[PDB]
Amino acid sequence: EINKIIHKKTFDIAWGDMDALGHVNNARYFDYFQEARIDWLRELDIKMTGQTGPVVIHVACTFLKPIVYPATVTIHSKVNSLGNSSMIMDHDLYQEETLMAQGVSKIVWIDYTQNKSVPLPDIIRNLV
Amino acid sequence: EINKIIHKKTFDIAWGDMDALGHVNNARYFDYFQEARIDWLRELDIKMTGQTGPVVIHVACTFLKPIVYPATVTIHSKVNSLGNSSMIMDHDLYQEETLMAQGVSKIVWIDYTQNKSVPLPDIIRNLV
Amino acid sequence: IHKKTFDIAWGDMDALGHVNNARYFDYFQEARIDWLRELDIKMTGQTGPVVIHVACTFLKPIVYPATVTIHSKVNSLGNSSMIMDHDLYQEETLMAQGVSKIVWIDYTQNKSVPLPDIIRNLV
Amino acid sequence: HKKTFDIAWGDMDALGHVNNARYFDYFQEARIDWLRELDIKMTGQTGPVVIHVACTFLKPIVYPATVTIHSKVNSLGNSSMIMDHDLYQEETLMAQGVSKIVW
Ligand SMILES: CC(C)(COP(=O)(O)OP(=O)(O)OC[C@H]1O[C@@H](n2cnc3c(N)ncnc32)[C@H](O)[C@@H]1OP(=O)(O)O)[C@@H](O)C(=O)NCCC(=O)NCCS
Ligand SMILES: CC(C)(COP(=O)(O)OP(=O)(O)OC[C@H]1O[C@@H](n2cnc3c(N)ncnc32)[C@H](O)[C@@H]1OP(=O)(O)O)[C@@H](O)C(=O)NCCC(=O)NCCS
Repeated sequence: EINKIIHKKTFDIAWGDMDALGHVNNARYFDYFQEARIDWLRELDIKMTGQTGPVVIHVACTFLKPIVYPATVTIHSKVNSLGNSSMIMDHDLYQEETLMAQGVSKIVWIDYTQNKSVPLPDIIRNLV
Repeated sequence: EINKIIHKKTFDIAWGDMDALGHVNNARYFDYFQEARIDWLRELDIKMTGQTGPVVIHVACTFLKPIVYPATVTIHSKVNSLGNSSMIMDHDLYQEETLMAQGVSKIVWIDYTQNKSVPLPDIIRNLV
Repeated sequence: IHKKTFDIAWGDMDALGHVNNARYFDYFQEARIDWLRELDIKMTGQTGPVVIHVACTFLKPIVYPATVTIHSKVNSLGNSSMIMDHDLYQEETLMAQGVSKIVWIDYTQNKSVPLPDIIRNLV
Repeated sequence: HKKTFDIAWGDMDALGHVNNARYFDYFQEARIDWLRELDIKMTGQTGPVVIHVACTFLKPIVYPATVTIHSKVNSLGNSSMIMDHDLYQEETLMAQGVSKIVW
């Protein structure tokens, strides 16, 4: 239902993603989480194009082990907390078996033009 | 001394920082916080080069109002709670009088080569 | 005839301790977009510029910290096209030289339009 | 060398296409990968340094897109070399990068 792994994306880190001390910069993690989230929403008939859509209100990451080039990583994604307009999404970042990072993003649905929160769509509601 | 404003960075957003939705992409915020912080460490005569240095162990941001090109934004940074190896830095990012975001970063001091926790610099200790 | 000065971000560097080369194109792009915005040419509108060619010469590597200056000029005016130069100096040293050929087209219509006269005034 | 990959949505700028610098990121990554295959790493004291780089934009790339980069050594100087990265979407050539590299 809700807190199950609903999306798994595997990909490779670019060497230029690393900063001057030789590991992937922290913002790139949020880029990764971004692509995984967007891909899953793509799976769910939810688009960035429409008049109304999701916006990140909060996002966070816990770094347990550093990632160095080259590395093949897997992201396991689950959605946990649904408000009326808000939702929480979790991203687990693995290198091989080893778990490298923890992402948590609070996303809100809004009318982009009117920058006001709008309630959450039914298709995610169906994950109960 | 501690939760006092210890760094203030004012700058203009780059157009290329915006995503396909016509406002600044979320990771770019973490770039901003990262550079403000690094400038402050520079202010404490701390540079990223030495045998010992800061490592982000946690980072988070709350986005209150969207940012569009062009915009002049200010980051106000304070250090709030100090451990032996860890510290937290808070960032308020305003466009003019309005608050766009609030960032929280937990940083740990380590020996980079050995990947081990190391105590906080004394120059950081002076803010108590 | 235009100079944008700024400070290098530490995160612009790659794992080899120098500003990444693509980041230069980000810099030049920002200088160009800035200068066009100053002349009230905006990225928002239905019609706008599209870069068809861009190039950079790397003379000296840039390391954090560095305060750099970009000097942007349009050297050659076509009818629909233009050539713009962005030279990146760190104080007395010239660090990089970028050259971009730019044409104006309609994003919606995917079609050519002649040059504005105000750009002709950058001569 | 042939590197195929997929475009990230965040690679796009506010105009709905891949930002121009990211192409140089792509080319650079293809180069580094080929070097990795030939057991050449930037870690060592000796390595290639790009002195010139250029790109011609022929057709815009929109998300999603599966792109193939074909990279070859074009011209060998004594210290210099020219390297080409042609970026194709399927059969269509989308961009062409040319970089002059020395050691
Ligand atoms: C969304 C936004 C307009 C506020 O909308 P709103 O109409 O005022 O309604 P809310 O503030 O209550 O936001 C909705 C949810 O965000 C949550 N939220 C609000 N403040 C929060 C905070 N400081 N931290 C974490 N979550 C928060 C609320 O719990 C709320 O949950 P709900 O669905 O149960 O009501 C504002 O956050 C915003 O400007 N977002 C833009 C997003 C952005 O800047 N970048 C995203 C990438 S484009
Ligand atoms: C930072 C790091 C080396 C510490 O490793 P560790 O096994 O957690 O060692 P410790 O548990 O002793 O951590 C020590 C400090 O970090 C804190 N900490 C440890 N584990 C934590 C966790 N899971 N979550 C949040 N904080 C944690 C501790 O409170 C402690 O702070 P203190 O000195 O004030 O008491 C490790 O977490 C790591 O590899 N992080 C990613 C490295 C990196 O590249 N960061 C850059 C961002 S990309």
